[PDB]
Amino acid sequence: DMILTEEMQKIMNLIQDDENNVFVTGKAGSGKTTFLKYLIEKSGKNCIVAAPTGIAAINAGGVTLHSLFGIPFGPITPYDRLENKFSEYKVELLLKMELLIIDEISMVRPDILDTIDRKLRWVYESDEPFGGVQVIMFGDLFQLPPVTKKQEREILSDFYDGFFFFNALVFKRTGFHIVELTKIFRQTEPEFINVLNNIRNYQVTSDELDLLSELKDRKISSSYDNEYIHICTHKADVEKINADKLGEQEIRNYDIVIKDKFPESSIPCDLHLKLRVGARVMSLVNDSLKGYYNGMLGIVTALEDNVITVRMDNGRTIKFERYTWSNTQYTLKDNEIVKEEIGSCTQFPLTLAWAITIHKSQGLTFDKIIIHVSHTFCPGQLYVALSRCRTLEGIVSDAFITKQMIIPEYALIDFERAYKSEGNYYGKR
DNA sequence: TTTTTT
Ligand SMILES: Nc1ncnc2c1ncn2[C@@H]1O[C@H](COP(=O)(O)OP(=O)(O)O)[C@@H](O)[C@H]1O
Ligand SMILES: [Mg+2]
Repeated sequence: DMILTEEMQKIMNLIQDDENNVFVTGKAGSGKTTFLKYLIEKSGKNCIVAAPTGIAAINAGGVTLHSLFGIPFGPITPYDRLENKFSEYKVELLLKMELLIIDEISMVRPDILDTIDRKLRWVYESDEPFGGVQVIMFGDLFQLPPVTKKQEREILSDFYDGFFFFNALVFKRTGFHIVELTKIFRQTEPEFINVLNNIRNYQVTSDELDLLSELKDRKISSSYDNEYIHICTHKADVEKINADKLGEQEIRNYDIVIKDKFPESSIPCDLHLKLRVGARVMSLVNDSLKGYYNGMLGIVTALEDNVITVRMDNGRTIKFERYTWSNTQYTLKDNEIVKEEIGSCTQFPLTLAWAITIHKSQGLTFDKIIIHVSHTFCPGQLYVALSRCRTLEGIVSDAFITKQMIIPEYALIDFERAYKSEGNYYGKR
Protein backbone atom coordinates (compact mmCIF):
# COMPACT_ATOMS: atom_id res chain seq x y z
CA ASP A 1 0.00 0.00 0.00
CA MET A 2 2.55 2.57 1.17
CA ILE A 3 5.13 4.30 -1.03
CA LEU A 4 8.60 5.12 0.33
CA THR A 5 9.82 8.50 -0.89
CA GLU A 6 13.50 9.35 -1.29
CA GLU A 7 13.12 11.65 1.72
CA MET A 8 11.54 8.89 3.82
CA GLN A 9 14.52 6.55 3.46
CA LYS A 10 16.73 9.61 3.97
CA ILE A 11 14.84 10.18 7.23
CA MET A 12 15.09 6.48 8.09
CA ASN A 13 18.90 6.65 7.89
CA LEU A 14 19.27 9.73 10.10
CA ILE A 15 17.63 7.95 13.06
CA GLN A 16 19.77 4.81 12.73
CA ASP A 17 22.15 6.43 15.25
CA ASP A 18 20.86 6.75 18.80
CA GLU A 19 22.09 10.27 19.57
CA ASN A 20 20.16 12.18 16.86
CA ASN A 21 16.76 13.69 17.61
CA VAL A 22 14.73 14.40 14.47
CA PHE A 23 11.73 16.63 13.74
CA VAL A 24 9.86 15.35 10.67
CA THR A 25 7.65 18.08 9.22
CA GLY A 26 5.67 18.42 6.02
CA LYS A 27 2.54 19.81 4.46
CA ALA A 28 -0.87 18.39 5.32
CA GLY A 29 -1.12 15.02 3.61
CA SER A 30 2.65 14.68 3.11
CA GLY A 31 2.61 11.24 4.74
CA LYS A 32 4.27 12.06 8.06
CA THR A 33 1.63 10.80 10.51
CA THR A 34 1.56 7.79 8.17
CA PHE A 35 5.34 7.30 7.86
CA LEU A 36 5.64 6.98 11.64
CA LYS A 37 3.46 3.86 11.42
CA TYR A 38 6.13 2.46 9.09
CA LEU A 39 9.02 3.41 11.38
CA ILE A 40 7.61 1.59 14.44
CA GLU A 41 7.90 -1.85 12.85
CA LYS A 42 11.72 -2.21 12.81
CA SER A 43 14.00 -0.68 15.42
CA GLY A 44 14.72 -3.02 18.34
CA LYS A 45 11.76 -3.92 20.41
CA ASN A 46 11.11 -0.44 21.74
CA CYS A 47 8.88 2.52 20.92
CA ILE A 48 6.14 4.70 22.43
CA VAL A 49 3.61 6.71 20.41
CA ALA A 50 1.87 9.78 21.79
CA ALA A 51 0.25 13.02 20.66
CA PRO A 52 -1.35 16.10 22.25
CA THR A 53 -4.94 15.14 21.37
CA GLY A 54 -6.72 11.87 22.06
CA ILE A 55 -7.77 11.53 18.42
CA ALA A 56 -4.37 12.18 16.85
CA ALA A 57 -3.06 9.65 19.37
CA ILE A 58 -5.54 7.12 17.96
CA ASN A 59 -4.55 8.13 14.43
CA ALA A 60 -0.90 7.34 15.23
CA GLY A 61 -1.73 4.37 17.48
CA GLY A 62 -0.55 6.08 20.66
CA VAL A 63 -1.99 7.79 23.75
CA THR A 64 -2.20 11.33 25.08
CA LEU A 65 0.89 12.93 26.57
CA HIS A 66 -1.06 13.86 29.70
CA SER A 67 -2.16 10.26 30.30
CA LEU A 68 1.21 8.69 29.49
CA PHE A 69 3.37 10.96 31.67
CA GLY A 70 0.65 11.91 34.17
CA ILE A 71 0.73 15.63 33.37
CA PRO A 72 -1.94 17.76 35.09
CA PHE A 73 -3.70 20.54 33.22
CA GLY A 74 -1.92 23.88 33.29
CA PRO A 75 1.68 24.91 32.74
CA ILE A 76 4.53 23.69 34.93
CA THR A 77 7.30 26.22 35.49
CA PRO A 78 10.80 25.06 36.48
CA TYR A 79 9.92 26.36 39.96
CA ASP A 80 6.67 24.36 40.01
CA ARG A 81 6.65 21.07 41.90
CA LEU A 82 6.08 17.70 40.24
CA GLU A 83 2.60 16.65 41.34
CA ASN A 84 2.23 13.03 40.22
CA LYS A 85 4.37 9.95 40.86
CA PHE A 86 4.82 7.16 38.33
CA SER A 87 3.68 3.71 39.41
CA GLU A 88 5.95 0.69 39.07
CA TYR A 89 4.01 -0.51 36.02
CA LYS A 90 4.57 2.87 34.34
CA VAL A 91 8.24 3.16 35.36
CA GLU A 92 9.09 -0.12 33.62
CA LEU A 93 7.36 1.23 30.50
CA LEU A 94 9.41 4.44 30.34
CA LEU A 95 12.61 2.62 31.31
CA LYS A 96 12.17 -0.09 28.68
CA MET A 97 11.19 2.54 26.10
CA GLU A 98 14.33 3.45 24.15
CA LEU A 99 12.56 5.73 21.64
CA LEU A 100 9.83 8.36 21.96
CA ILE A 101 7.49 9.42 19.14
CA ILE A 102 5.31 12.53 19.42
CA ASP A 103 2.76 12.96 16.63
CA GLU A 104 1.38 16.39 15.68
CA ILE A 105 3.97 18.33 17.65
CA SER A 106 2.60 21.72 16.56
CA MET A 107 -0.09 21.55 19.28
CA VAL A 108 2.37 20.71 22.08
CA ARG A 109 3.14 23.42 24.62
CA PRO A 110 6.87 23.99 25.25
CA ASP A 111 6.46 23.49 29.01
CA ILE A 112 5.02 20.03 28.32
CA LEU A 113 8.29 18.94 26.69
CA ASP A 114 10.25 20.25 29.68
CA THR A 115 7.82 18.35 31.91
CA ILE A 116 8.63 15.30 29.78
CA ASP A 117 12.33 16.04 30.27
CA ARG A 118 12.14 16.45 34.06
CA LYS A 119 10.02 13.31 34.44
CA LEU A 120 12.28 11.31 32.10
CA ARG A 121 15.46 12.62 33.74
CA TRP A 122 14.22 11.51 37.16
CA VAL A 123 12.69 8.18 36.13
CA TYR A 124 15.94 7.30 34.32
CA GLU A 125 18.02 8.87 37.13
CA SER A 126 20.16 10.79 34.67
CA ASP A 127 21.22 14.37 34.00
CA GLU A 128 21.06 13.85 30.23
CA PRO A 129 18.09 15.54 28.52
CA PHE A 130 15.01 13.31 28.27
CA GLY A 131 16.93 10.67 30.21
CA GLY A 132 19.03 10.05 27.11
CA VAL A 133 15.96 8.83 25.20
CA GLN A 134 15.80 9.38 21.45
CA VAL A 135 12.89 11.59 20.39
CA ILE A 136 11.31 11.94 16.95
CA MET A 137 8.61 14.57 16.44
CA PHE A 138 6.04 14.54 13.63
CA GLY A 139 3.98 17.59 12.79
CA ASP A 140 3.49 20.68 10.66
CA LEU A 141 4.10 23.99 12.42
CA PHE A 142 1.80 25.67 9.88
CA GLN A 143 -1.30 23.74 10.92
CA LEU A 144 -2.34 25.33 14.23
CA PRO A 145 -0.58 26.21 17.50
CA PRO A 146 -1.31 24.88 21.03
CA VAL A 147 -3.55 26.34 23.75
CA THR A 148 -2.28 29.00 24.87
CA LYS A 149 -4.91 30.39 27.18
CA LYS A 150 -4.17 34.00 28.09
CA GLN A 151 -3.80 33.22 31.81
CA GLU A 152 -1.12 30.63 31.00
CA ARG A 153 0.80 32.81 28.52
CA GLU A 154 1.96 35.59 30.84
CA ILE A 155 2.93 32.80 33.25
CA LEU A 156 5.05 31.02 30.64
CA SER A 157 6.49 34.20 29.10
CA ASP A 158 8.48 34.54 32.33
CA PHE A 159 10.47 31.36 31.64
CA TYR A 160 9.86 31.10 27.88
CA ASP A 161 10.72 33.30 24.91
CA GLY A 162 8.02 31.64 22.80
CA PHE A 163 4.88 29.54 23.09
CA PHE A 164 5.80 26.98 20.39
CA PHE A 165 7.21 23.53 21.12
CA PHE A 166 10.71 24.38 19.86
CA ASN A 167 10.98 27.19 22.43
CA ALA A 168 11.31 24.58 25.20
CA LEU A 169 14.22 25.02 27.60
CA VAL A 170 15.46 21.46 27.05
CA PHE A 171 16.70 22.69 23.66
CA LYS A 172 19.32 24.69 25.50
CA ARG A 173 20.70 21.29 26.54
CA THR A 174 20.14 19.48 23.21
CA GLY A 175 18.80 19.87 19.69
CA PHE A 176 17.22 18.11 16.74
CA HIS A 177 17.42 17.72 12.97
CA ILE A 178 14.60 18.93 10.73
CA VAL A 179 13.58 17.12 7.53
CA GLU A 180 10.57 18.06 5.38
CA LEU A 181 8.48 15.82 3.12
CA THR A 182 7.86 17.53 -0.23
CA LYS A 183 5.31 15.06 -1.68
CA ILE A 184 1.58 15.24 -0.93
CA PHE A 185 -0.67 12.17 -0.87
CA ARG A 186 -4.09 12.85 0.75
CA GLN A 187 -5.05 15.13 -2.16
CA THR A 188 -4.40 13.98 -5.73
CA GLU A 189 -5.84 17.13 -7.35
CA PRO A 190 -3.02 19.40 -8.58
CA GLU A 191 -5.11 22.59 -8.71
CA PHE A 192 -6.55 21.85 -5.26
CA ILE A 193 -3.10 21.19 -3.79
CA ASN A 194 -1.92 24.52 -5.20
CA VAL A 195 -4.63 26.56 -3.47
CA LEU A 196 -4.19 24.43 -0.33
CA ASN A 197 -0.44 25.05 -0.01
CA ASN A 198 -1.14 28.73 -0.73
CA ILE A 199 -3.56 28.86 2.22
CA ARG A 200 -0.73 27.39 4.30
CA ASN A 201 1.98 29.85 3.21
CA TYR A 202 -0.26 32.94 3.70
CA GLN A 203 0.59 33.77 0.08
CA VAL A 204 -2.64 33.28 -1.88
CA THR A 205 -4.81 35.26 -4.29
CA SER A 206 -8.55 35.87 -4.56
CA ASP A 207 -8.42 34.24 -8.01
CA GLU A 208 -7.37 30.99 -6.33
CA LEU A 209 -10.09 31.39 -3.69
CA ASP A 210 -12.53 31.49 -6.61
CA LEU A 211 -11.94 27.73 -6.86
CA LEU A 212 -13.48 27.38 -3.39
CA SER A 213 -16.76 29.04 -4.40
CA GLU A 214 -18.13 25.58 -5.24
CA LEU A 215 -17.88 24.64 -1.54
CA LYS A 216 -21.00 26.77 -0.95
CA ASP A 217 -22.86 23.91 -2.67
CA ARG A 218 -25.69 22.42 -0.62
CA LYS A 219 -25.69 19.37 -2.89
CA ILE A 220 -26.03 16.14 -0.88
CA SER A 221 -26.87 15.51 2.74
CA SER A 222 -27.54 11.86 1.86
CA SER A 223 -26.51 9.45 2.95
CA TYR A 224 -25.10 7.34 5.81
CA ASP A 225 -23.98 4.75 3.22
CA ASN A 226 -20.50 6.36 3.70
CA GLU A 227 -22.02 9.28 5.53
CA TYR A 228 -20.55 12.83 6.05
CA ILE A 229 -18.97 14.71 8.95
CA HIS A 230 -19.03 18.18 10.51
CA ILE A 231 -15.90 20.06 11.63
CA CYS A 232 -16.45 23.32 13.54
CA THR A 233 -14.14 26.00 14.91
CA HIS A 234 -15.89 26.26 18.28
CA LYS A 235 -17.30 23.72 20.72
CA ALA A 236 -20.69 25.46 20.80
CA ASP A 237 -21.34 24.69 17.13
CA VAL A 238 -20.19 21.11 17.73
CA GLU A 239 -22.58 20.93 20.70
CA LYS A 240 -25.57 22.23 18.73
CA ILE A 241 -24.96 20.26 15.52
CA ASN A 242 -24.71 16.94 17.38
CA ALA A 243 -27.97 17.70 19.17
CA ASP A 244 -29.28 19.05 15.86
CA LYS A 245 -28.47 15.70 14.21
CA LEU A 246 -30.30 13.86 17.03
CA GLY A 247 -33.98 14.73 16.82
CA GLU A 248 -34.74 13.53 20.36
CA GLN A 249 -38.17 12.41 19.20
CA GLU A 250 -36.95 8.93 20.14
CA ILE A 251 -34.93 8.06 23.21
CA ARG A 252 -32.53 8.08 26.06
CA ASN A 253 -31.11 10.71 28.34
CA TYR A 254 -28.34 9.63 30.75
CA ASP A 255 -27.81 12.04 33.65
CA ILE A 256 -24.55 12.67 35.46
CA VAL A 257 -24.28 12.18 39.23
CA ILE A 258 -22.09 14.47 41.34
CA LYS A 259 -20.76 13.58 44.79
CA ASP A 260 -19.57 16.41 47.08
CA LYS A 261 -18.34 19.49 45.12
CA PHE A 262 -17.48 19.28 41.40
CA PRO A 263 -17.54 22.71 39.72
CA GLU A 264 -19.51 22.90 36.47
CA SER A 265 -16.78 24.34 34.24
CA SER A 266 -14.29 21.69 35.39
CA ILE A 267 -16.55 18.71 34.57
CA PRO A 268 -14.91 16.73 31.73
CA CYS A 269 -18.01 14.88 30.49
CA ASP A 270 -21.62 15.46 29.49
CA LEU A 271 -23.97 16.58 32.26
CA HIS A 272 -26.98 15.00 30.52
CA LEU A 273 -25.94 12.45 27.89
CA LYS A 274 -28.58 12.14 25.15
CA LEU A 275 -28.24 9.19 22.77
CA ARG A 276 -30.32 7.14 20.35
CA VAL A 277 -29.64 3.91 18.47
CA GLY A 278 -27.27 4.53 15.58
CA ALA A 279 -25.78 7.67 17.13
CA ARG A 280 -22.17 8.66 16.49
CA VAL A 281 -20.18 8.50 19.73
CA MET A 282 -16.61 9.10 20.88
CA SER A 283 -14.79 7.38 23.74
CA LEU A 284 -13.87 10.00 26.34
CA VAL A 285 -11.31 8.07 28.45
CA ASN A 286 -8.73 5.28 28.28
CA ASP A 287 -9.64 1.76 29.41
CA SER A 288 -7.15 -0.97 28.54
CA LEU A 289 -9.37 -3.70 30.01
CA LYS A 290 -12.38 -2.98 27.79
CA GLY A 291 -9.94 -1.83 25.10
CA TYR A 292 -11.27 1.65 24.23
CA TYR A 293 -8.67 4.41 24.18
CA ASN A 294 -9.85 8.01 24.39
CA GLY A 295 -10.60 9.49 20.98
CA MET A 296 -11.96 6.34 19.33
CA LEU A 297 -15.18 6.58 17.34
CA GLY A 298 -18.18 4.29 17.26
CA ILE A 299 -21.94 3.98 16.92
CA VAL A 300 -24.55 2.94 19.48
CA THR A 301 -26.00 -0.52 18.86
CA ALA A 302 -28.10 -0.80 22.04
CA LEU A 303 -29.19 1.33 24.99
CA GLU A 304 -30.01 -0.25 28.36
CA ASP A 305 -30.34 1.16 31.87
CA ASN A 306 -26.75 0.92 33.14
CA VAL A 307 -24.98 -0.22 29.93
CA ILE A 308 -24.37 1.23 26.46
CA THR A 309 -23.26 -1.11 23.67
CA VAL A 310 -21.14 0.54 20.96
CA ARG A 311 -19.63 -0.83 17.74
CA MET A 312 -16.31 0.94 17.18
CA ASP A 313 -14.84 1.96 13.83
CA ASN A 314 -12.06 -0.61 14.32
CA GLY A 315 -14.72 -3.35 14.19
CA ARG A 316 -14.63 -4.25 17.89
CA THR A 317 -17.78 -4.02 20.02
CA ILE A 318 -17.53 -2.40 23.46
CA LYS A 319 -20.08 -2.33 26.29
CA PHE A 320 -19.63 1.00 28.07
CA GLU A 321 -20.38 1.49 31.76
CA ARG A 322 -20.33 4.63 33.88
CA TYR A 323 -16.86 6.11 34.42
CA THR A 324 -16.11 8.04 37.62
CA TRP A 325 -13.93 11.16 37.58
CA SER A 326 -12.21 12.24 40.80
CA ASN A 327 -11.82 15.95 41.61
CA THR A 328 -8.77 16.43 43.84
CA GLN A 329 -7.26 19.72 44.99
CA TYR A 330 -4.98 21.15 47.67
CA THR A 331 -6.47 21.49 51.17
CA LEU A 332 -5.30 21.46 54.80
CA LYS A 333 -5.43 18.47 57.10
CA ASP A 334 -3.55 18.20 60.41
CA ASN A 335 -1.20 21.05 59.87
CA GLU A 336 -0.04 20.24 56.31
CA ILE A 337 -1.08 20.35 52.65
CA VAL A 338 -3.18 17.44 51.38
CA LYS A 339 -4.43 16.15 48.02
CA GLU A 340 -7.82 14.93 49.29
CA GLU A 341 -10.69 14.43 46.85
CA ILE A 342 -13.34 17.13 47.31
CA GLY A 343 -15.78 15.60 44.83
CA SER A 344 -16.54 13.05 42.11
CA CYS A 345 -18.75 12.89 39.02
CA THR A 346 -19.93 9.76 37.22
CA GLN A 347 -21.25 9.36 33.68
CA PHE A 348 -20.67 7.26 30.58
CA PRO A 349 -17.39 8.19 28.82
CA LEU A 350 -19.15 8.95 25.54
CA THR A 351 -20.13 12.04 23.56
CA LEU A 352 -21.84 12.66 20.24
CA ALA A 353 -19.28 12.37 17.43
CA TRP A 354 -21.29 13.74 14.48
CA ALA A 355 -19.60 17.14 14.76
CA ILE A 356 -16.06 17.88 15.94
CA THR A 357 -13.43 20.61 16.29
CA ILE A 358 -10.63 21.35 13.83
CA HIS A 359 -8.32 20.82 16.81
CA LYS A 360 -9.62 17.29 17.42
CA SER A 361 -9.82 16.64 13.66
CA GLN A 362 -6.14 17.42 13.03
CA GLY A 363 -4.38 14.35 11.64
CA LEU A 364 -7.56 12.71 10.34
CA THR A 365 -8.35 11.86 6.71
CA PHE A 366 -11.82 11.94 5.16
CA ASP A 367 -13.56 11.40 1.83
CA LYS A 368 -16.44 13.79 2.59
CA ILE A 369 -16.51 16.61 5.16
CA ILE A 370 -18.80 19.52 5.97
CA ILE A 371 -16.67 22.46 7.06
CA HIS A 372 -18.12 24.99 9.47
CA VAL A 373 -15.80 27.98 9.59
CA SER A 374 -17.72 31.24 9.97
CA HIS A 375 -16.01 34.55 10.58
CA THR A 376 -14.65 33.43 13.95
CA PHE A 377 -11.17 31.97 14.12
CA CYS A 378 -7.74 31.11 15.62
CA PRO A 379 -4.48 30.96 13.62
CA GLY A 380 -3.89 28.36 10.92
CA GLN A 381 -7.28 26.78 11.58
CA LEU A 382 -8.59 26.99 8.00
CA TYR A 383 -5.69 25.14 6.37
CA VAL A 384 -6.38 22.15 8.63
CA ALA A 385 -10.13 21.96 7.92
CA LEU A 386 -9.66 22.15 4.14
CA SER A 387 -6.79 19.65 3.96
CA ARG A 388 -8.67 16.94 5.89
CA CYS A 389 -10.60 15.90 2.78
CA ARG A 390 -9.08 13.99 -0.12
CA THR A 391 -11.19 15.73 -2.79
CA LEU A 392 -12.39 19.24 -3.53
CA GLU A 393 -15.91 18.00 -4.32
CA GLY A 394 -16.32 16.25 -0.96
CA ILE A 395 -15.85 19.54 0.92
CA VAL A 396 -19.02 21.41 1.92
CA SER A 397 -18.77 24.87 3.48
CA ASP A 398 -21.07 26.91 5.69
CA ALA A 399 -19.81 30.19 4.21
CA PHE A 400 -17.54 31.51 1.48
CA ILE A 401 -13.79 31.16 2.04
CA THR A 402 -12.15 34.56 2.55
CA LYS A 403 -8.62 35.81 3.18
CA GLN A 404 -9.99 37.06 6.51
CA MET A 405 -9.87 33.40 7.60
CA ILE A 406 -6.06 33.47 7.20
CA ILE A 407 -4.12 34.36 10.34
CA PRO A 408 -0.36 34.41 9.65
CA GLU A 409 2.17 33.70 12.38
CA TYR A 410 5.59 35.21 11.71
CA ALA A 411 7.41 33.27 14.44
CA LEU A 412 7.15 30.25 12.13
CA ILE A 413 8.74 32.32 9.37
CA ASP A 414 11.69 33.15 11.64
CA PHE A 415 11.99 29.57 12.90
CA GLU A 416 12.24 28.30 9.31
CA ARG A 417 15.07 30.74 8.57
CA ALA A 418 16.91 29.69 11.75
CA TYR A 419 17.37 25.94 11.34
CA LYS A 420 17.68 26.12 7.54
CA SER A 421 20.82 28.20 8.11
CA GLU A 422 22.60 25.43 10.07
CA GLY A 423 22.45 21.97 8.50
CA ASN A 424 18.65 21.79 8.87
CA TYR A 425 19.17 21.62 12.63
CA TYR A 426 17.80 23.52 15.63
CA GLY A 427 19.06 23.74 19.20
CA LYS A 428 22.36 22.72 20.73
CA ARG A 429 24.68 20.40 18.82
C1' DT B 1 -12.82 30.73 24.05
C1' DT B 2 -9.30 25.96 20.97
C1' DT B 3 -6.92 20.51 24.54
C1' DT B 4 -5.23 17.96 28.00
C1' DT B 5 -3.57 13.44 33.65
C1' DT B 6 -1.75 9.24 36.91
N1 LIG C 1 3.91 7.01 1.50
C1 LIG C 1 2.49 7.10 1.34
N2 LIG C 1 2.16 6.24 0.37
C2 LIG C 1 0.86 6.10 0.00
N3 LIG C 1 -0.11 6.84 0.60
C3 LIG C 1 0.22 7.71 1.58
C4 LIG C 1 1.50 7.84 1.95
N4 LIG C 1 1.57 8.78 2.95
C5 LIG C 1 0.32 9.22 3.18
N5 LIG C 1 -0.52 8.56 2.34
C6 LIG C 1 -1.98 8.75 2.28
O1 LIG C 1 -2.32 10.29 2.61
C7 LIG C 1 -3.38 10.31 3.36
C8 LIG C 1 -3.05 11.02 4.77
O2 LIG C 1 -1.85 10.59 5.23
P1 LIG C 1 -1.21 11.30 6.58
O3 LIG C 1 0.17 10.89 6.75
O4 LIG C 1 -1.99 10.89 7.80
O5 LIG C 1 -1.26 12.95 6.42
P2 LIG C 1 -0.15 13.96 7.06
O6 LIG C 1 1.26 13.64 6.41
O7 LIG C 1 -0.54 15.42 6.75
O8 LIG C 1 -0.07 13.77 8.59
C9 LIG C 1 -3.79 8.85 3.59
O9 LIG C 1 -4.87 8.52 2.77
C10 LIG C 1 -2.56 8.04 3.19
O10 LIG C 1 -2.99 6.68 2.62
MG1 LIG D 1 -1.03 14.21 10.40
